[PDB]
Amino acid sequence: KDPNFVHSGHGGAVAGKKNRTWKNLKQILASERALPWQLNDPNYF
DNA sequence: CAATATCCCGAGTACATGCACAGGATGTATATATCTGACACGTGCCTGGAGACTAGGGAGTAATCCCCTTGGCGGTTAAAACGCGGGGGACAGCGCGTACGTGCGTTTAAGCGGTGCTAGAGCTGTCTACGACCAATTGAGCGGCCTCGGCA
Repeated sequence: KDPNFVHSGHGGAVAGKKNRTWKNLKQILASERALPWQLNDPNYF
């Protein structure tokens, strides 16, 4: 009936005290600024 | 002496208190723990002692009238007591906050290595501030010149 029930653990706060569902957008972006971008590349920031 | 008042004693009066009860949360109890700091050891400083001397101050006195102190002052209200007004006092209910419980997830503490901020260094090296002295100013009091009011 329903599409699925054995849903995967994508990243929620089961394993520790950290923020509940997932990182906020600012924290995501702080991890995107680490990548090997080059001077012509489109981006979100 | 009369009068308003405080004091005192017994009847009658709700509930307050001290108690008994169920039960729950925490104080105990044991074992373990490192580490606070106790204790022991010297380090080196100032707290103290101890002298010589001036000059600042302190103590003393003398003279005295300022200020306090007192009496007697004249003037007006806080108190006394009453009349007199409204206002502090005793019940019915709403629902809003406070509490309290749930699951909310933010941040701190800790232990990590790196490093630059600060706080003890100088004779730093001077020179603001510290006396030292001079000079200006105002004010006050004392002489001295000059119109006029009461007296011969």
